[PDB]
Amino acid sequence: MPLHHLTRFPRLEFIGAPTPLEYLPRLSDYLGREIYIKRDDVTPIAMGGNKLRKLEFLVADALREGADTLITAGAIQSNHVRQTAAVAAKLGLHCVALLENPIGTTAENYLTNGNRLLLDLFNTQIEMCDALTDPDAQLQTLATRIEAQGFRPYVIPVGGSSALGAMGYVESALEIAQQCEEVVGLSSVVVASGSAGTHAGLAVGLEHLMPDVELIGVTVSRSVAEQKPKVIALQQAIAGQLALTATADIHLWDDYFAPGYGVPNDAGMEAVKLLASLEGVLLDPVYTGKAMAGLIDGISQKRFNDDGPILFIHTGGAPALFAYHPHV
Amino acid sequence: TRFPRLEFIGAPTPLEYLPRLSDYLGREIYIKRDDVTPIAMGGNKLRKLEFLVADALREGADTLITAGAIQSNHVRQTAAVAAKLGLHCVALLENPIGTTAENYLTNGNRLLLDLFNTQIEMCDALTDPDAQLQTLATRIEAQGFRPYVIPVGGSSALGAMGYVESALEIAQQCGLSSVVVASGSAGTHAGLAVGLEHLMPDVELIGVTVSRSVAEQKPKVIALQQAIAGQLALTATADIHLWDDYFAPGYGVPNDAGMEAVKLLASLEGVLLDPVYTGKAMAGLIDGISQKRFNDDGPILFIHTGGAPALFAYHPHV
Ligand SMILES: [Cl-]
Repeated sequence: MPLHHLTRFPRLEFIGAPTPLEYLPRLSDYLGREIYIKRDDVTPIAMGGNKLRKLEFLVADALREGADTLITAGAIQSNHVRQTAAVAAKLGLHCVALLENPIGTTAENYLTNGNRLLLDLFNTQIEMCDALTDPDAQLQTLATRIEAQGFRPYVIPVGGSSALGAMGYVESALEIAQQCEEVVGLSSVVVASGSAGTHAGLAVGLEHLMPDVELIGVTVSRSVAEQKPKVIALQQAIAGQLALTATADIHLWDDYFAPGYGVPNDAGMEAVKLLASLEGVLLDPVYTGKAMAGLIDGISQKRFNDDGPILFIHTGGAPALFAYHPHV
Repeated sequence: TRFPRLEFIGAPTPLEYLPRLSDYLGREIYIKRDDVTPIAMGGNKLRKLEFLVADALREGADTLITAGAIQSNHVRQTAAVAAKLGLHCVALLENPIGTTAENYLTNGNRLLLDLFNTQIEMCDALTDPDAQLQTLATRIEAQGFRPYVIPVGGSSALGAMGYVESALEIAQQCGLSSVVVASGSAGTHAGLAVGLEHLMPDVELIGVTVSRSVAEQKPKVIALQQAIAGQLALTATADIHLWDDYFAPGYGVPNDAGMEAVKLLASLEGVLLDPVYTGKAMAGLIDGISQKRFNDDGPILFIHTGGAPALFAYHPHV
């Protein structure tokens, strides 16, 4: 009932059915606590991912605006850029990508394999830059040039994280609440917290459908201090677009991303190895592996509110496994 | 329905209209998205494993053994399933193409095998898969384990039941004139053969071969077709159609027509095919239009059997 204004936003149909919400009996056995998993990694478009949920709203907005070109930005190994390019091809829209090498690697699989390989399969126009120091400003300059060629560009921010994009995860929260109804009482939810639209959309939805559930974001690029205002700003903007208040505090753990965004760490790689070997589930070195490492240590250090069921949001990211191998 | 089966997929996989590709080819093309399954990046082999692994549990196995190329999709899917169910996995692998390219040897499906904690046994060649798997099962059994052997490509009568099931989904989900599928170890072809004869008999089913000529491959598809039919107490009289022009110079080697099929589907539809199987099968479908090989001019159904992780293994070359 309280999420009905969500209906007013046009959206494309990229996913179809709700994504699986599954129990992880072997991980749970190992961790000594019930772990469930929301499989947003399993979507029908170009190897899937959370970003596709945001693109349903973003691209429908682009179509409504008469745009014929999608322009966005990210790392060379961005999942968002890859999903945006797959969607662009499918719809006969052009796609322009402003890419950066965030970790300064020269490893060939990072530079040419994984998500970056797929971009060429999608005929993505690639614009390289030294660094995304000011993505909104750099994306505009790029739009101006694209426009001078006669294209009608729609600019999507980094990670698809705008209030509109984040509606996709307000929607995901609705699925989660329905799937858990009379099946399991969730105590905590864990998701990776990057550009912040996924966290923020979950925050609004869960506040209204599942107010007792504790939502934890595991940062993948930022400290709590840098990250929290970004999540909050989106949270509030989302709530307003829906004519809702959002009074929930935002929780973030920043202990699991060192040495930095896009750099693998030992605990993140152990997390990937653990989910693959115990559950046949594929995480990634950049996002989900670090988030899972966060979940695992949280159980270990008693960081959660209690001993009840945890839901891990699988946001995707697996194509990056191939780019990060063998190293850097 | 007599055969016990594990639920790895659940919902029917999507069946879609490809309007951009259709527009380009001047023909109606549909796709069966069996590449979209929830387990370890998906694929057709998963449909087979629903039956083979159910069979394995019934016999109280604790270890699954199968064989394939280093970049085998089946082995990767078997290993993920094994990991999920708490079974050991032993894989017999060969290098079918004599490559030393780092990505073929260590990336793609092969990388996933390590993540899934697969035990790896290398052999010069899978000249006698049935017998080599048998030897492996013995040495594994003599170590205190209880092995269950899964054939190459998961292709046996039991395995192929997975594709009688897909045929039902196709029937439910569908003026279809033709169906195109890659024909390798043959369980998929033969499973769709049985299911489609009994549900869509007017539909022409074409297997595009990926490893063999029509002469070498037809008996394999037939043997399996007849076996599947017997097990379901049916008779299958429909003949097997195969095109073998699209796989040169051999199994697991990409060709230009297949790679350009991957490019066309990526750029037109945002769909990802692979260099070994579906790309080649799609090139056959396209050339089937070019040379008017199909029975008529009506809608074509392409079966996306999967294979995409091999894109990362085959890049940049060899
Ligand atoms: Cl334990």
